[PDB]
Amino acid sequence: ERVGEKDLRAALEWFRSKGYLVETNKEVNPDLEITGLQKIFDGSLPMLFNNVKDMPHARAITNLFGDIRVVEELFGWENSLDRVKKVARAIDHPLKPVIIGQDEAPVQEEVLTTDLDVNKWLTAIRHTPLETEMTIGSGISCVVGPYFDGGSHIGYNRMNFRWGNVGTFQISPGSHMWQVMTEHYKDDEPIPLTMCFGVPPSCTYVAGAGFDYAILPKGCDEIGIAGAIQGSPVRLVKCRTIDAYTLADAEYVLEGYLHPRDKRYETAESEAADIQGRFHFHPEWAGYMGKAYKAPTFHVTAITMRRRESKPIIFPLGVHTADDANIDTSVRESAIFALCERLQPGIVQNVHIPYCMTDWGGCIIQVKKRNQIEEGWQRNFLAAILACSQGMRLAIAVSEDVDIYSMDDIMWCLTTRVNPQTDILNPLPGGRGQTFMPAERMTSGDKQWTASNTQFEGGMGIDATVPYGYESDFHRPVYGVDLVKPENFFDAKDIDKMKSRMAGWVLSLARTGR
Amino acid sequence: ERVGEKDLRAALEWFRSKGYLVETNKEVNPDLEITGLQKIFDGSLPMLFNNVKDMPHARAITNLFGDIRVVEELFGWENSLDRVKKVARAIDHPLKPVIIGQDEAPVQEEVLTTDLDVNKWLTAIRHTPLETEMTIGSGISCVVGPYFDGGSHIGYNRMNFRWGNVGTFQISPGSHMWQVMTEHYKDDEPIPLTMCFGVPPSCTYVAGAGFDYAILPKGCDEIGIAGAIQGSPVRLVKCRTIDAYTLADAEYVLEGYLHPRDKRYETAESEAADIQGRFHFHPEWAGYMGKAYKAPTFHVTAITMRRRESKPIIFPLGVHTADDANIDTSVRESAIFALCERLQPGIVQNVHIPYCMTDWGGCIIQVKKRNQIEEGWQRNFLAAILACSQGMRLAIAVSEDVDIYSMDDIMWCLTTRVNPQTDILNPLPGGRGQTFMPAERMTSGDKQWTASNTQFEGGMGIDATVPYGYESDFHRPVYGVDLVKPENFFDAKDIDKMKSRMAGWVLSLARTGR
Ligand SMILES: CC(C)(COP(=O)(O)OP(=O)(O)OC[C@H]1O[C@@H](n2cnc3c(N)ncnc32)[C@H](O)[C@@H]1OP(=O)(O)O)[C@@H](O)C(=O)NCCC(=O)NCCSC(=O)c1ccccc1
Ligand SMILES: CC(C)(COP(=O)(O)OP(=O)(O)OC[C@H]1O[C@@H](n2cnc3c(N)ncnc32)[C@H](O)[C@@H]1OP(=O)(O)O)[C@@H](O)C(=O)NCCC(=O)NCCSC(=O)c1ccccc1
Ligand SMILES: [Ca+2]
Ligand SMILES: [Ca+2]
Ligand SMILES: [Fe+3]
Ligand SMILES: [Fe+3]
Ligand SMILES: [Fe+3]
Ligand SMILES: [Fe+3]
Ligand SMILES: [K+]
Ligand SMILES: [K+]
Repeated sequence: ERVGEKDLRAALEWFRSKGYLVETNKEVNPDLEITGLQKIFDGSLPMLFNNVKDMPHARAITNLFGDIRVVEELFGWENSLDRVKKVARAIDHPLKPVIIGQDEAPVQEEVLTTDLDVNKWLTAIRHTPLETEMTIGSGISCVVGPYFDGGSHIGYNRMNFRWGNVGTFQISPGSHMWQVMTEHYKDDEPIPLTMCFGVPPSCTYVAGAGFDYAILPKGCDEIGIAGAIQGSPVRLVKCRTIDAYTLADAEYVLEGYLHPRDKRYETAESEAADIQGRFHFHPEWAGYMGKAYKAPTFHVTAITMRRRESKPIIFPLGVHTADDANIDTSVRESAIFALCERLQPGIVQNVHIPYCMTDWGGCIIQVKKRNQIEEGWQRNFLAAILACSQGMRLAIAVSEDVDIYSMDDIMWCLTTRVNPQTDILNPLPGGRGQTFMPAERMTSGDKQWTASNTQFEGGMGIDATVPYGYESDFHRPVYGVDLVKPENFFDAKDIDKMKSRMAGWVLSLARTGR
Repeated sequence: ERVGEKDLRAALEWFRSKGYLVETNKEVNPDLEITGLQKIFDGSLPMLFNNVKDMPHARAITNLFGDIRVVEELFGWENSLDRVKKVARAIDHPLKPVIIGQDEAPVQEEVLTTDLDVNKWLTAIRHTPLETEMTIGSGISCVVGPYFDGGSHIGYNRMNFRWGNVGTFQISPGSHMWQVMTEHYKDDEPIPLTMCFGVPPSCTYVAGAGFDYAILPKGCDEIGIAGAIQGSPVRLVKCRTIDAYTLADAEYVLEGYLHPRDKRYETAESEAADIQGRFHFHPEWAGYMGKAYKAPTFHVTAITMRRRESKPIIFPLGVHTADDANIDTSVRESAIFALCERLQPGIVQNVHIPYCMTDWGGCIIQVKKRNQIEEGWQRNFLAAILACSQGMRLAIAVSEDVDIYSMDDIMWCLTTRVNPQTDILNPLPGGRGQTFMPAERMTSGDKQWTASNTQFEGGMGIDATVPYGYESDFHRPVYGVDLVKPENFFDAKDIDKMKSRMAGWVLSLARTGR
């Protein structure tokens, strides 16, 4: 039980071989140093901390998915478009996970069944100095089998263990865990599930997915999609205590039960005066400071991990980082692409969810109309995307002469290609939204800022595409950037001196010439 | 090659055993008698005509799917709700079709490779006296394999063979045949496909499906869904001439090639003066008289059929019949149910598309809100249904105290439960619609009434549901219809005399007491 063929340690070895690994040996605080160093180097190389404060048996990795280029190099993709198409193909073709014995799983070298103090072994962090609680935000849930209709689910859930071996368990309403909890709410037996830590990067990648249930409904095989992404099946193992399955190649696994009707407060102040949605609880995906709520409790029965002499790795990450944004929006991009290809194939060329929009709030699709009969399909695509995403606030459709990765080019399409009377779609006013957007706090009024009181404004679908047959009038003004060579006119020093000053939309426009 | 284990002949034997079969021996005209007798007995028992005018080798069945109760008795379903749930389960679990040899397929007893006059063997009908052409509207297309991404497609296409062995081939834009034609438009080799006639009733049932491609995308297995519906795999056989596969247990098969870039007019008058969308071409699904268009040509290379001494059965049906409505809207109902269950399970209770709405224009879903967090999901459902259906004009969401099969009860919900300022959704103005609705002719103007010139008004999503927490104010007024027995007060004669006068919404209200 010491090999994990494709896991976090092999990924660290590949990162060290490629030269992408930044590793230090100095003792780092989980309090306001890991997330601070992650935000200082946001969207960059992975950082490995060998020594963690008050965690003598644990290492810590961060910014693992921060640069999307090294992630695409890890999984063998050339660019983001190839990544989107390959992960859509992997969604439609899962690899069924294999079950190995309880003696070759590396996560079951040490099995703690007593003295269950989760905060002693797992590294809880604080993100900002405005917080009061150190929370565990590193684990993915793992529901395999009868509670997920014979499929499998992996996904992140934040936990605050402020009762020793009992901690809160934050569930987004509408998610797969919400659907499992809603089905088994009125039950006597609690839901058995495991929280896995230091998982293979494919499992992190698929655990980022969410609110894409027209493509990945309840009963799908998310671990199958992770196995299809890494190109080999993800190994499972039966738990020691509960009746479930874990990722065998993880670094830590918490086994236990979820009690849905046992709801407790996440912080001490919101418990002190009984108010959800007011007190600060570590910044959220929307790009604002989060709020503390009531949440069901996760009753840990066993802590299994690797050997503490091997120093198992945990992956703590801040929420408003490019790390967290890549983790969610990559597989959500390919799911949106899959839905638009299902509705009408051959029209959508590329789907991109930038860091700027949010995890669950926005997307940009790029359509190409081949004839007059395909005119109008972008409005079907925008309405279907906004309806099938639960609280996406802004979907933008652009034409094929646009750089989809530049927000300056998107703003140019918003300025020049949008009729404000006809091209703004508000499809579903009064539907379901995401309560973590404070624009829905503005609709709750003086009631409690919970999901029961918010009112969704309906989303915003912006059709910034060129009408068919008007491609000559909306033609983009390509210059002669390949008809002239600057090496004739200037030397190397003038050329790189002028090239060092360019940044952004000029860098996008100088490649394309438009 | 004389057994078809589950096919049209075995279904006729079961209908005769149950007493549902109405069979005559008098010679019926395909000109204005078959569709007339079908409309006289619309929504009733199957009619079998042994002698057809100028078709001495052919029998004709009609109103086969006219009564939905005998269809549910044929496939083993108790009511329509069980049918919707079972066909949704069959959609998510197809049975892979089997391939049998060319000598046990009953449709290949007689293989005609010369003298290909399709109108000599296949029965073309005229529906109304306003028409001029007798068209073939009995066959389903069958694309299996590489042209459908390794999946299979079955679906109806009307054909008018006015060049001997070359006929038009009407394709709805957006359909599976449209997607196949759009992918292989710019190709030199024509698309090989077979038109199958007198197919098993499961294949007719699944061939009715259309514009449900979030659930049944390109590359799905529609013959697999037919095999899952009948409970045994549908047998296939390799063609004699072209490189394709047919339904082995059919009665007639036309083998040939589809030429997409060879477009010809459907009638003689529209060919005479070059106008699509004006001249009458046999009433359509919208409930209006249809129009003649240009269409790609189907070049028949071989006619294979059963033995002419066995008198193979064809199934001609009028378009504005309950037959045709059941055929499309049954599997489309279960597809809409599957999509709403994928987005958020446990909320939608029942989906119904009545005969009154249309084939592709409307649907009624019935939701049940279990808590405050599920309030608003019906608007997501309405927007997703209207976006993922290509030109559904009217989707209505009602609560669970409504009889979904009574249009009077739906009109009552429209009167009493709709806020006209907030509960009318217009999600996708300017999207793709269905050109056969003349409300989109009103938007084409003085241009040609084609799909290239219509402008969709956006659909109409009506939220007629009760808001959560106001179930006491919107409570339906249940009387004491089971507290009193009429057999005490009156005799049998007064009771059935009073019961014979009740019809419609009073019949719905007297069962429920509301
Ligand atoms: C949505 C709740 C949980 C609603 O609680 P409250 O309003 O306080 O109301 P209650 O709790 O009292 O229950 C009401 C009554 O209804 C019933 N009932 C309830 N549930 C169910 C059920 N499932 N099934 C069936 N029934 C159910 C139940 O009977 C109950 O009555 P009882 O309890 O029997 O007396 C609220 O706590 C909240 O706002 N959570 C935060 C929402 C959120 O957005 N989290 C996002 C995290 S993602 C983010 O971190 C992230 C993303 C990406 C990257 C990074 C980060
Ligand atoms: C939609 C068309 C086919 C458009 O034709 P038109 O407007 O005359 O225009 P054109 O034909 O000239 O082509 C334009 C140019 O664009 C190109 N291009 C075209 N296509 C493609 C392609 N696929 N892929 C790629 N490219 C394509 C092509 O280059 C072409 O130029 P060329 O040809 O190279 O010079 C029209 O004929 C029509 O309205 N059909 C009826 C629509 C309908 O609703 N049928 C519903 C039946 S269901 C009902 O029966 C029913 C349902 C349920 C129960 C019962 C019953
Ligand atoms: Ca992204
Ligand atoms: Ca129906
Ligand atoms: Fe999941
Ligand atoms: Fe526009
Ligand atoms: Fe099909
Ligand atoms: Fe209402
Ligand atoms: K996920
Ligand atoms: K079909």
